[PDB]
Amino acid sequence: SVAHGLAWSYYIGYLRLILPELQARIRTYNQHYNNLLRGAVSQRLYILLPLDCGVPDNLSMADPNIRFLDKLPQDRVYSNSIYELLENGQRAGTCVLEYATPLQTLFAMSQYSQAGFSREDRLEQAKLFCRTLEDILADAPESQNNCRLIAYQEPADDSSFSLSQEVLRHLRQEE
Amino acid sequence: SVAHGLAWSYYIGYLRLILPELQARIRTYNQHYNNLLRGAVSQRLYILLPLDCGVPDNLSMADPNIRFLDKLPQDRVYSNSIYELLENGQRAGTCVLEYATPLQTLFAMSQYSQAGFSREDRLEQAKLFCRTLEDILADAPESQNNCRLIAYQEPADDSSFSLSQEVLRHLRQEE
Ligand SMILES: Nc1nc2c(ncn2[C@@H]2O[C@@H]3COP(=O)(O)O[C@H]4[C@@H](O)[C@H](n5cnc6c(=O)[nH]c(N)nc65)O[C@@H]4COP(=O)(O)O[C@H]3[C@H]2O)c(=O)[nH]1
Ligand SMILES: [Ca+2]
Repeated sequence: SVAHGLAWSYYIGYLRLILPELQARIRTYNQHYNNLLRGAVSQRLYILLPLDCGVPDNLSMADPNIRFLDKLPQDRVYSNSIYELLENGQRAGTCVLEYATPLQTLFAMSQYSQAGFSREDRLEQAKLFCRTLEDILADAPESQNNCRLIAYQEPADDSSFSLSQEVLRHLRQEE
Repeated sequence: SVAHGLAWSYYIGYLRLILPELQARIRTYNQHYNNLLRGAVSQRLYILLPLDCGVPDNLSMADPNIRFLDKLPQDRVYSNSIYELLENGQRAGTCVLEYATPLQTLFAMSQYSQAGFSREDRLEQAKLFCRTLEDILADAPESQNNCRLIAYQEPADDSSFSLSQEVLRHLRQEE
């Protein structure tokens, strides 16, 4: 199962490096980067995990209610982005949000003939990736409390699905 | 097992992106420095796969007979390095050389208590990583032709080990 290595390297090579400093980066941003009406950025890295492995280049193109706000300021450099979440036209939250990049590997594999990797195989591995990553984070209490995995399967009636709503459900659980 | 996910992401997320442009970058370098260089930088990416997963801070300290020459010049930027290989005190080869980065993941896991990942596990996974990567490369002859895997273990009897000789043995099968 490719998901095992994908989850482990995502943790070892990214999450365990970025998460320990995230709380401070967000606090600093909230306290030091002045824009009159900007809302407080929520703590935690919110990670989108579509089980279909469909990762857009433009996160806001997946949902007009997810609006880019700013880059989270920074020994290496990590690009993280802050977004406002809208609900019925109003600002309902502000958070640090991104797709789980290893899902792009699963998607690319499914499009690569020689991989012998079907859409069915991909869905199995996407589920396994989420499970494996959850188990890793459960054993790392610090990293666990600094991120939230948002795993979802999209309904056939896409008019009944809102990516912003999915993020808001998780964000509001912390409140 | 983590090995095959590590191999697939290394291919999908790095090798398949860098390899198609490598020959042109090396050719350009060879043209630019044709007056200085007595013998041309070899084509192909030579990837070091120490099965002990020991990836030192830089090639340089692994072998006095491997010496840094220059960065290979030139969306996503890639850092690759050119080294000279010495034999009998003379420059015997010049090539683009680098450790397989996913071996770092395996090393880190073995040092991470919660992974339950022993030295025995690590070695087995390193071997599986190499086998899987070789198999992936064999189905992408284009990529296969553009790189060479150099897998090795250091002697158990603690006789001397020459990394340069490993690389030269491979480099000389092309010529
Ligand atoms: N959102 C986010 N995600 C990140 C970041 N850094 C790493 N990741 C995610 O974590 C995966 C594993 O990173 P890795 O352990 O460094 O494992 C890497 C590394 O071993 C190797 N690799 C990637 N880029 C390079 C490179 O420029 N040079 C070399 N030598 N190896 C590379 O291939 C493996 C897989 O690369 P990826 O497919 O990109 O897969 C990445 C990617 O999905 C980040 O700054 N932000
Ligand atoms: Ca639909």
